[PDB]
Amino acid sequence: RGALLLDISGVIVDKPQENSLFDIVNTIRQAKDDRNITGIVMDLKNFAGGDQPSMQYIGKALKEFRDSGKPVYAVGENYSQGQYYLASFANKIWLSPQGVVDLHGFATNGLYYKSLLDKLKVSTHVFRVGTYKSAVEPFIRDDMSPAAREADSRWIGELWQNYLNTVAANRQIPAEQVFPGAQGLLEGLTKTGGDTAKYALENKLVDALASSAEIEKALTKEFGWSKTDKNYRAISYYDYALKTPADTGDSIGVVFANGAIMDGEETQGNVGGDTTAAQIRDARLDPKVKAIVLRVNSPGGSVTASEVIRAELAAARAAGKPVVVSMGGMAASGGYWISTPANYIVANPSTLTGSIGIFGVITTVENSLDSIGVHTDGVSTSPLADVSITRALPPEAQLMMQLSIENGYKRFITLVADARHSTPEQIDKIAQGHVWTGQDAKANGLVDSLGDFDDAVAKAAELAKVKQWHLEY
Amino acid sequence: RGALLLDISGVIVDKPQENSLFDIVNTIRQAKDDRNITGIVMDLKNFAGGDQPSMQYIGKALKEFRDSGKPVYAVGENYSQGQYYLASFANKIWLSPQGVVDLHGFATNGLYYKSLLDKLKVSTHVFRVGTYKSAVEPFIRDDMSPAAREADSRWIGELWQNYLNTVAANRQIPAEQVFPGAQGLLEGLTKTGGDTAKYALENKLVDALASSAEIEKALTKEFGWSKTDKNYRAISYYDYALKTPADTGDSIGVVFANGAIMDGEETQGNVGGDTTAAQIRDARLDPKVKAIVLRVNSPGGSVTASEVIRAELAAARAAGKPVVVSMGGMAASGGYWISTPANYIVANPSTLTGSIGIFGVITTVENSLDSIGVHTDGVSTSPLADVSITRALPPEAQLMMQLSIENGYKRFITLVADARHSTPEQIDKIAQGHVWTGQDAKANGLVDSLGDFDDAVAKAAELAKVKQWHLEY
Amino acid sequence: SRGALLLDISGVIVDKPQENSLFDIVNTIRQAKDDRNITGIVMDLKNFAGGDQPSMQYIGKALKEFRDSGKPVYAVGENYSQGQYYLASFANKIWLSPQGVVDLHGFATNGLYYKSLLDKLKVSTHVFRVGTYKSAVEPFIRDDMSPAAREADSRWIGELWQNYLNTVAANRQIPAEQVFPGAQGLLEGLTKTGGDTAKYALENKLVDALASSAEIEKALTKEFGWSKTDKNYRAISYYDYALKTPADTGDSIGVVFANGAIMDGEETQGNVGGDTTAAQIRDARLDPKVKAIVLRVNSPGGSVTASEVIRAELAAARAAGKPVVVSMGGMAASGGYWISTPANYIVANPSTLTGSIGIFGVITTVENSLDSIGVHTDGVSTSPLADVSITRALPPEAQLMMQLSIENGYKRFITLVADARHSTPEQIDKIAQGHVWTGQDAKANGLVDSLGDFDDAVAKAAELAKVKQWHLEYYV
Amino acid sequence: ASRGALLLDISGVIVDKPDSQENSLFDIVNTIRQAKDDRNITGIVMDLKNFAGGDQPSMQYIGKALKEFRDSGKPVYAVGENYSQGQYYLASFANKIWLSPQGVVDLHGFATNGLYYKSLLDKLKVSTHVFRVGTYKSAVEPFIRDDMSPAAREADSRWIGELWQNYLNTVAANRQIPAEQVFPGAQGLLEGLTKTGGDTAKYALENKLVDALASSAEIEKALTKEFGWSKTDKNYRAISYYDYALKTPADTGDSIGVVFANGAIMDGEETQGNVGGDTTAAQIRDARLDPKVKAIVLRVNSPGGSVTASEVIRAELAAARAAGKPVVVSMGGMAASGGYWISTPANYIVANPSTLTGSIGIFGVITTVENSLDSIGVHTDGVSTSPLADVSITRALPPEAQLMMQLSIENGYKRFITLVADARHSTPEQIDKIAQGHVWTGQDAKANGLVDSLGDFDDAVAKAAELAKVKQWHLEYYV
Repeated sequence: RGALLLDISGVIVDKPQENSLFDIVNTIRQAKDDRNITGIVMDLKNFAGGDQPSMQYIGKALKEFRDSGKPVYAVGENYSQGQYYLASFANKIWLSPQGVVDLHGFATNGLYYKSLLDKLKVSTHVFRVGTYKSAVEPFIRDDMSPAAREADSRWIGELWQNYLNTVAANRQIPAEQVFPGAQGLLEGLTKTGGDTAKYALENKLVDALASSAEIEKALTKEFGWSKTDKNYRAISYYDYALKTPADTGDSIGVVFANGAIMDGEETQGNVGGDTTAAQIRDARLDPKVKAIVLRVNSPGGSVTASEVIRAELAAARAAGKPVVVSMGGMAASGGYWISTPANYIVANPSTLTGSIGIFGVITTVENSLDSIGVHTDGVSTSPLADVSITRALPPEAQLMMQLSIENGYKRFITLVADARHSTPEQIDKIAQGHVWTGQDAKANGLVDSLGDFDDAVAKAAELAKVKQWHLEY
Repeated sequence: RGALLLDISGVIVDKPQENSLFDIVNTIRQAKDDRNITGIVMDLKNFAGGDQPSMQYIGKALKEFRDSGKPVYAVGENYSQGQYYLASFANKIWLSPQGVVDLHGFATNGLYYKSLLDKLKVSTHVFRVGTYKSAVEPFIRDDMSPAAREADSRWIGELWQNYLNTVAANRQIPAEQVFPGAQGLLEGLTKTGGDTAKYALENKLVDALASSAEIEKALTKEFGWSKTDKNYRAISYYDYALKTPADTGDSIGVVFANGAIMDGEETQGNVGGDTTAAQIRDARLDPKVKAIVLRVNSPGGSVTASEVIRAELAAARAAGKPVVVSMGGMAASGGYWISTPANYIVANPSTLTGSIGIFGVITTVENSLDSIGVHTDGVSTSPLADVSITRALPPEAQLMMQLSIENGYKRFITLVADARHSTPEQIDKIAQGHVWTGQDAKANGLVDSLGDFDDAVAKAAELAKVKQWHLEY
Repeated sequence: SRGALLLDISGVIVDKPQENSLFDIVNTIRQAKDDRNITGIVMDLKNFAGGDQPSMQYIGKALKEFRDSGKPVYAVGENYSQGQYYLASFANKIWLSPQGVVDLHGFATNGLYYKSLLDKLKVSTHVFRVGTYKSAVEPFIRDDMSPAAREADSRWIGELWQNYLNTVAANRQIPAEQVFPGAQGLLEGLTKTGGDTAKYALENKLVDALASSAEIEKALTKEFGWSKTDKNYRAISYYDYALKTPADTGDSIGVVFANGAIMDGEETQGNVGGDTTAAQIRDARLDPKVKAIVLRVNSPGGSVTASEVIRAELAAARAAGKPVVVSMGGMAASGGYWISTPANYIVANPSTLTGSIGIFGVITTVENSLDSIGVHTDGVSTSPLADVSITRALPPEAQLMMQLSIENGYKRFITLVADARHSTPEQIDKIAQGHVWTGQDAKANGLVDSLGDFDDAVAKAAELAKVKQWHLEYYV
Repeated sequence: ASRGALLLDISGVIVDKPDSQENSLFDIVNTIRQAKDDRNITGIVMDLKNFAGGDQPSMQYIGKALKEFRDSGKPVYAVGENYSQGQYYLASFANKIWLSPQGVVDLHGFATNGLYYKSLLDKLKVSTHVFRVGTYKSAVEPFIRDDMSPAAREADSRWIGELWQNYLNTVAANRQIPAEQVFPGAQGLLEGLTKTGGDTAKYALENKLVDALASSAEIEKALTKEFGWSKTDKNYRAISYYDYALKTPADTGDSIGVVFANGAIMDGEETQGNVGGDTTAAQIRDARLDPKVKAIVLRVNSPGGSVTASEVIRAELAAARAAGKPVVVSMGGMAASGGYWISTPANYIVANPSTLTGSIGIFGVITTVENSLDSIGVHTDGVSTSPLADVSITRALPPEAQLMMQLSIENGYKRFITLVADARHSTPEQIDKIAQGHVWTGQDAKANGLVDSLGDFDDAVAKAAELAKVKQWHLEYYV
């Protein structure tokens, strides 16, 4: 008596343009066992993307829906790379007959400013431990270090490979048939008069080529026709009431770490150090919550906010509440730090994690100002009080910042050593600010298992018991 | 009883300071057969203009009203070139004794930036098919191309000519007496000591000089005087109750393509593919709607958005509903595209149409940033992925856009040749970007007849049957 | 009830609307004059930003009429700006702080001149003008003022300053050169006191007594007595003091304000709208009740077309048999004189700034500024007259049309003034050429009928008709 | 149970008067005093993580309440991950300070930092005019030097040296360790941290800056042992300062009026977060005329401002004194220049040893841009009845007008040192030897007669009551 129409608009996120990963996944799953829904339509024309892990996860639920025997259809005029990824999960893909399958690969590109700085006479002070902690490089050079390019080439090549393999599996062709490279996609388009849909069909990226309204045909064939709507029977994700789970009364707390780790209360699309700790603390203190899932998708951020979060989490574990980390997309640097006290860590193969390293920057403009004839002066009871963007950074402060940074790396490899049943010398080998795919992190001991949020929740329940429901924060 | 006061303020647009072309026409027409209305008075002081075809279509309703032997008067301190066109349609034109009828001709003005972009070190990539697709020119030249100036002179000459011929006819004086050229007008104004008013009266642009108050007297003699309003007997267009036509059970549905063609939905004062497609779809499916008139005033836009709109309109035709295009100011590039599936296209001779061609522009600033000491680095899994505003556009990427354009052309000239009972080689001979007046377009087979909305509507009712009303979208 | 009227004017004085009604202050003072419960005036000008000299003199007239009835008028302040003191000087008695200043320093005009900047930016500047004294144009075309412009500006400014000094000298009853002795004298006089400005003021009679804000509070309570309720000497502020609503006769004189620069549309900002004002003029034209019109002008000018629009209605009212009297206050120059043309009678303050019979237009273009950064314009036209844009060179054809337009406007202007003033275009020319005139010169050369103020306009307006009036102010 | 800790989870800055984030110095001190005698408050916990500082005199005043609190046998605990310098000052008054196992107590000293731009103005062709009396009236140097003068350096060194030394001696006393172990200078700190491998918490704990190292969860276990557990609130039994009903005092009908001069002194009515001559004057005025008001305390925290606003206020205060109501000034933070001027008329001036005051001196600055304009080809012209009227930013400042300002500065300087000399039983010639714009700590002020005694608000209120009579309450003119 309907299709579920996944006309997703905007983007996939962990916690709200913005769509909840879990709501999609849960909605699909509900639809699977819903007698009123007979199949799924993907309309991805206002879908800007998501991270690879999260889109894999929707890939999974889509596949479960397929296996119960209700069909899943993919229909657009064109497909963006991000869009095609999600659409490769359908039984049948329709693309328009002049439309495109836009596959190009991944690129990582960042701006560097040493020259501008020097030109502007800025004084730049870098404090760091990590050969591969490369977010610092924009201040100190014109380009990437060989080190940085090794680390990046590795994870880029890997995520892209995963893309290709996941799409290959899904379309039952070999990977370089999905994307043979620029030289081949170009030859292949040449044997096709530059027909992009025609290449897309002879190489099996796509199933049939069809107008919007002769698609409207095949769709009313399948799911029927409504006259109340004058369009094939169906209902949008945005409309379909995702039913509210039964209260067991005995739950698993789900805490989010979405975005960058800042110091205050939560503002923006950022992790507020103090907010998260409060949520974790609420979990620990509530006798109904029996285990915690820290769901992490964070580039990293403030060290001290990281430690505030970690220490609440440790507390929960020490109070005999098990802690399991679901990394989705990124759990890096401070994102790993916060993950460190977990009983178990699980990552997607395409998750970016690691980047166990540390850094601070300090810029001052004393020469900048000098050159246009501005100057500072004052009286200080200590050089340590003369630390402001308009004053040279004093040596005394330089030396203890270095020292503080060093201590920080130590604290970091030490937490990881203790948490991962390892030694500091061993952690140092897989640290140095090096970023790792989920897969690399599993190989080197940083993460316990490859999987997704389902695996995280299952393991949480395992470490206690029974018949659970989820308290989201 | 009273006068109709056409105190138009703002602009004339197809569909909403803004005033509905159609509401004006039909109000005049209603007032023609209203015993209560005894003449029209046009006061165009706050009116900033409309395009030539629209104001001509207002002219038409004025002539009809006039022909019922009710009088039409234009009063004012001065007339701008736009204001004067419209008033020239009146039986009698009052000009203030030191006022001016400001005829100066038509021009076209654009900025060109090749040298600026070169100085700023901007890399500019132009992808095109069409010698006469000139809007791309500001990025790659300092003046206009030979080509451009021929296409642009053709239509501009024609339109101005159409202006003069309309005004001459309306004033019963030769076109060269309405506008003698810069030199003649100097001569004529010299003979007058710079009394532009006396020039207007002696060359018959105008029928009487008089102040606001003397004008009052003569309009109150003509329409009587309202003890109650303390002014001559008259109602304002804005307060005049335009009857809402009766509901027969047979409709011609009017859909408006007004503005630039965008991918989203109805935005700003643009056209949204999806909204317009949906309107067309509503009409196509509603059994009351017997034919469709796509009203078009569009410079063009997004190819894909054009296609979403074409398909629907072609769907409607296939389903038995006659489709008629009313071109009303502009219908060019995407404006033509969306018109293509029509059974019948009618244009004003003054419409601007055609411009069958295609272009994309990319600018990258890699050298721009380089000279200020700012640089970019990354890793990519394919040169195809490495495409953004701060990086050099990879050859591989260039080749792919070239093709995508060389091939949207093919798409374009194929549509036109199918809809106009012609061939690809033939259409090329008159496409290649070149914009055409409605009259050149009729002459080369792009447009079926020269007329206006009336004529459009007429053809629609004829290609079905009977006793219509209009449904608007 | 029983106490001072407290003139704690905060802000500017203006014809219309921080903003205060000229007419409201005067009429209020006037009512305080015959109000038995008001026994005096106290002026507290500390938050007073100023008014045009004619206005403050008008206010002064009303303060004198008040003094003359036997009620005292006192001025109090820590200091007096030049503006404040002018009004303060009309008091019986002026109290100043023991360390305060009377800040008298003269009048000055000052403007920016850009010729070189425009040259350096490669801007093209096109000035069309008839009037050797029409100086608004000079910024675009000199790096300084012209000798001519300087003569006109010197005459009027030297004159208004003289008038300031004579009013105040008379108000204080000491010679003008004692009111302000020039800078050398001021410096010398002030050195003698060791730089005490308050003692300079007391000794040179600009001020009557020295006092702190509390001893002043003592002196005023000893005069108006004390209000156990308001915890102050008995008074009521201008802002709280209730203005009796004039009764209506049934025979009004309409009052219309042309206050500000003259623009084309509806009234906006604090500016005149051609159409708005004319509508009001037309409105009184057709109210049977309204028997004459005073046009109250305070305007540097504006759009020529909008001036005409106001002038034509004004003329129409007159042809309708209503007399029209212009009342100039501060300025009524250029457009603002033009709108005065059709009156049976024009009255100015001696310090009014009027005249400026002249005309101009200015066109800047940037084709060379843009050529230098590598921008250009190009296109097609059915006639050079259609290529007139900020970004394009001004075409010779348009250039000629403009020169003819401005000459034609000048002849328009000097011709309306000829017919209105009983003179000839060649006579008017001799006293036009864009020259600004004090009300005083406007009087000697014919542009104005008499020297006076709003009272005189209104009285004349009633004189050309009948008996007993009241005002309809078209503060619409 | 229903007994708990007071939580001084202060957020923002401490100010004399909150100005519609800002907490009232007086509400804080008064709540702690109430809490002291409240059987329902069993201790205090300072959580000072979102506390942004307050001036030294004001924060000491809070310390004194804190101490009275402690001296009645209730504990006072300070907790946090870190301590900024301003936070540690207050933290230090606690019986016991917790810090996170890797946190920092961030001590670094006091510094003054200003911009000097004589070279910019010369580049930009600007014309600077400086009119002054006072060698140490230094706020004028940025326009004319590219660095501070030796005079300015001597003066600012004397006072910043002094206030820091006070920071140290207070915090030292509070902790019971020598002053040079609260902060052994930068070398000392570097040496300490080298020993410690860069561990800021070990350094703090070993040198006794702090008592325990703990995470928040641990600190909580501790505070709930000490105050009990609210099963109700799910936390250690406590109430936040922001929720504690500060009782309003029983009304007498014999009152001491409190007037706040808080901020820079401007000529209008009260604007911004500034003092307006007229509003303060008027509040002084009500107090003069209320028979209920028996004395006035002027609470001053001001670097100064407008000469003529200052005088307006001074005059009203004089009036109050002379009408028979004593005037006592409590300076807290600054009361300098105009801040001193307005204080002059008082019976008694009390100041914190760390108050900044003095700065008897005077200055005006005129900058003109006629040559800046001239060089982008912009110019000014006009006509004038006298060069005195020819004074704006785009014109050269005429010699005549210069002579007049120079004369005006010289005069207002005499007015100043005379005001002071009459007020403080001295002479102009004597006051000159300690004016010349020289700013002075409350302590140096005492030494030279500008101030009657070192102390705080309590000491001003007391002195005011003592200048008339009896039992009393305060009217605070606020809003």
